[PDB]
Amino acid sequence: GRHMRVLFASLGTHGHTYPLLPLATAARAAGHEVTFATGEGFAGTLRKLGFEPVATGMPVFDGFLAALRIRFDTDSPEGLTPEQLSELPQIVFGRVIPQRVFDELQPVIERLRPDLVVQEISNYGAGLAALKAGIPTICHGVGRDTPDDLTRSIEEEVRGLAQRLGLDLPPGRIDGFGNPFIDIFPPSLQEPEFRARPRRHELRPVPFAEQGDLPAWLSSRDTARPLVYLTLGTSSGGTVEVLRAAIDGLAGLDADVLVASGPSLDVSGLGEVPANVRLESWVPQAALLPHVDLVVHHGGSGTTLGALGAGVPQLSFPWAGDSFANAQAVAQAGAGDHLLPDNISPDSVSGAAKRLLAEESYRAGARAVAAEIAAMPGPDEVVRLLPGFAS
Ligand SMILES: Cc1cn([C@H]2C[C@H](O)[C@@H](COP(=O)(O)OP(=O)(O)O)O2)c(=O)[nH]c1=O
Ligand SMILES: [Cl-]
Ligand SMILES: [Cl-]
Ligand SMILES: [Cl-]
Ligand SMILES: [Cl-]
Ligand SMILES: [Cl-]
Repeated sequence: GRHMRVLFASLGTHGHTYPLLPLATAARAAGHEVTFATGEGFAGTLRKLGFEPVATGMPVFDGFLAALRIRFDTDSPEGLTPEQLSELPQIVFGRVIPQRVFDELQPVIERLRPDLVVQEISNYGAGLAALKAGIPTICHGVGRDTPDDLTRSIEEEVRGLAQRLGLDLPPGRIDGFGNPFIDIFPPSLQEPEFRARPRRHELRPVPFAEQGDLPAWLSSRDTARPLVYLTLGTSSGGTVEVLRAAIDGLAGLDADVLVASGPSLDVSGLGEVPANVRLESWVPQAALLPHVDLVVHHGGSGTTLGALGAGVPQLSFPWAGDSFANAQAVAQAGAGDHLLPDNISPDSVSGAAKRLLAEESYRAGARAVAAEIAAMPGPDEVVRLLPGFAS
């Protein structure tokens, strides 16, 4: 089991791709040849890590357009109730993307002959492609198990797809296609049923280490003041309305506020902001978090786990994806708090943030999880299992 060809495959967003990079880096360091399938935009990052990049997936727009046609036989959302529209994500993620990824990986697997596939949990198409070609596979988590309505709906679409592809799946949860599962969620905060799953292996949720520079103003800021970091992710985890509300609620505090708006959020008409607020487009989050006193965010898994890993209290605005499951876990740990979508006002943000900074129990809760995260097996230890997985 030396010099294996290992194919990693994730959905093409930062949140779905970054969590797999540490295991992939450890794999290469162990002497394996890493091919990494995800969005085309990650090619540069992947090459820098010494991986061979493969481009999979499609633009967000094309995904929802296909879902719209499939479900409602129309090209336009207009005239559709928000309830009807809420029927689309399960089709986008359980049917349309997996079909595309399954098809794209056919040629790749054929020519590469990988010894092992590492499939990111939400990238169902890659698991089907590996099943089809009979390649040993393991499933790599990105966050907490989420036994919620949306995931069950997505999984129903996946089973439907597998059946159409002539691939037999058991009834019931997809469960990583029954493969060994690499779980990066702090065990105490993981769903109890998932935590007891056979063939589950812990892996420390290492944040993505990028050699980028931190903003210069940080080096001369008055560190007697708290530093607050506000972000809404990279995948439409929030609206400009939410952002402005958060900025105005946080700007009041006696604190410095670093805002990272992300690539897919245009705030071009955001308005002027107080002097203690510094707007960045993108930052090396991993490198930043250890210097921060409060993380305010939409509740994405990467940022949730980064704040927990750094022992920093967090305030989230859970809205989409697994954000409610994260809020729940953070609440459980006493490591932060959240505001529901109806209760996001400068006043509500201000009060919550003041509380999270003043009450020492939140930092305590967060630091407890940081300790649990540090004791989890590191990529170099976990990577030693790959040969076994490929047998
Ligand atoms: C917006 C932003 C994100 N990121 C990174 C941090 C996370 O690993 C990832 C965001 O993932 P995550 O926090 O899971 O949110 P979502 O998936 O809902 O977008 O992007 C930055 O490094 N800098 C930034 O400015
Ligand atoms: Cl290739
Ligand atoms: Cl060979
Ligand atoms: Cl096993
Ligand atoms: Cl560095
Ligand atoms: Cl998803």
